[PDB]
Amino acid sequence: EIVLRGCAPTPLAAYLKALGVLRLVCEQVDATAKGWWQDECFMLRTRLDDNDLRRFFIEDYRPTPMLSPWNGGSGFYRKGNETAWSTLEKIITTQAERWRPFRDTAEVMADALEHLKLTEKPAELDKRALLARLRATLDDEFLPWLDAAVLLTDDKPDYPPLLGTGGNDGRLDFTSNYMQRLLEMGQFSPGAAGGPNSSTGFDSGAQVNIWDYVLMLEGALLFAATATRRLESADPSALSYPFTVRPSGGGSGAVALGDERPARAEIWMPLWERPASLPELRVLLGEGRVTLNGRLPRDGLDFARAVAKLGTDRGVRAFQRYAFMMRSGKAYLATPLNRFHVHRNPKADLIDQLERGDWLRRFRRAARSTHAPARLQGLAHRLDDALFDLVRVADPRRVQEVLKVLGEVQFYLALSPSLREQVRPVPRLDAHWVEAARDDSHEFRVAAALAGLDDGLPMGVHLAPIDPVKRNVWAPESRLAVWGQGNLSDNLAQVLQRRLLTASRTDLNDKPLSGRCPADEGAVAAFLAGDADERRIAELMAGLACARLPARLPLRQRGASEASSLPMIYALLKPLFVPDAQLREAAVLTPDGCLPLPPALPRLLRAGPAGVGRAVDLARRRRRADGGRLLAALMIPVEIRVIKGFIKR
Repeated sequence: EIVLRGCAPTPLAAYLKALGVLRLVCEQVDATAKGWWQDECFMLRTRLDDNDLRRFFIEDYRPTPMLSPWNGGSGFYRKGNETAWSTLEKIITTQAERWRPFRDTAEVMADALEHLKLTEKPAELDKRALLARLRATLDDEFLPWLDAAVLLTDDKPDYPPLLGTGGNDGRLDFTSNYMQRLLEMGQFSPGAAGGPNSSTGFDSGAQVNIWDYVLMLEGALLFAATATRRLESADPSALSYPFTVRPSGGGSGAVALGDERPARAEIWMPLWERPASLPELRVLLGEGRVTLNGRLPRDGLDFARAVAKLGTDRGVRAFQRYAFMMRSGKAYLATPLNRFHVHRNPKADLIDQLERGDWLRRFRRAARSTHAPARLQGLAHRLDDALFDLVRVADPRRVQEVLKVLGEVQFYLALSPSLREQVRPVPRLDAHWVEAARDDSHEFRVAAALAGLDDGLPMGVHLAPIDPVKRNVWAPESRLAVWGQGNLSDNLAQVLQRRLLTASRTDLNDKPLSGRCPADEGAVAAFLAGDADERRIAELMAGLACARLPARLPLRQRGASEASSLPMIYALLKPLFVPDAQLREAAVLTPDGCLPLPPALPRLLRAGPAGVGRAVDLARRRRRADGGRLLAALMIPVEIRVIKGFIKR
């Protein structure tokens, strides 16, 4: 038994790579070999060893002739570029035994395309005709790629999501890249080329592990021809692979609603407990029958509920959920998702407001109405998914998802008078939706700066019973919970004192006060000027401290507060507080070696205008070597350029 530790169940590329390895090993001589998940890895049972497997792939492995005239992938297309032609010519000018299938397939597809007699490209009806001809002229080893990439249908074509627009993205195809990688030996992987989700420091010329890509495309072929329509209702309607439903952003976290709304599809990949041979996997991945029962599982939540019911059969231990998300652009990425569960939740109480006047029920009751096309039913399904996700995970982006689906529903209903008649006027909801919903004002930036501390300890350990190890759970004990109520300055002062005490007891000389969702000089000025809303800042900070912090929300900022109303005393005192690392980076004359804030300074600041004068005298004396709001402002995290600006002044 071989452990393919280069493969973990994620990303989707790795799962497909495992399937491709198993498929190739089985098909080519080792038919009854078996392949199952274990140890965060794929397991293979075969009479190949590691060395036999490597020799197989290096010296004998015939790749599947992935060539697609149904898109720009046969090697013969009007719109294209030179490298692809050079590649295809080199492959056609082969006579190697390993390349024979590619030559035959390319010749056949060229002949079919010529038989189309095109100007530049064929149309949808012509696409179906071309697919039929290719099916009638290809051979056994090619047809799995045809079945995976494209469909033959009664009324209109539709493109399976796993391979984009039919093995194609935009106006170009995966087959040319596949060929180029082979000779060296779009939508492919977020682990290599994902949207901004992790710490920075990477660059490449659109590079990918070539074996990963090849084996991924090889494994994608196990998704078979039984991707039929849901014979439901009475007009042309849903087509999909097995295990396919649209995605919901429960547990997504490092994802934005601008990508959820256009999400192409969601696919649930089974994981299983014992070695499984290829034909059983073909049955499993061909049927994947989660499509039934008149209120169809259009989206992921119904799939999850079926899993909970064991409606998705046992033997499959788990499903790895993947969402094809549009990364605010022209491309879709197969984003993996981590797992959360239905349980008690304070933000879930928000949903009760939607139950006022029974609105939600009425809306749901209206959704089936077929005079509203499948769109209304799909929106109702999406709303149910978003609400269940809100119950599962208390996160501002889930609240935003619910609000966005509600807005889309409202727009759709506004376009339909008959539907407008069927639901009574909406009940009043409470302001807590908004406060949990998106915020990004000066209040929000100050709150996120205060909440987004990253010296190990999150701000939660002060505002709530929290510990850094479990940031969205009933966590272990980090005992700094000294927060309070009402106006924000006193509670921030208490947090500063407790952080200084914790630093002294840990003996952290550099105060743990660095934050990485910072405010700005304008936000700090608005706070200091006496005009910003303190209470909303406090509530937003408490909310933001609740969970594992996401990559970042869509930031949409606002202008600074300044009209001859921004003091210098803040600049005089700030260098005494800033994390020493940062300060040392900062020009300030003050020492570099780290420091627990000069002993008496916070108390003097809290002692009022006379106390502020004493604090200024003390700061002057140390640098040679009104209060409360000023202290709270001094706590706010901001970046080094502001400190440089201060020093210049």
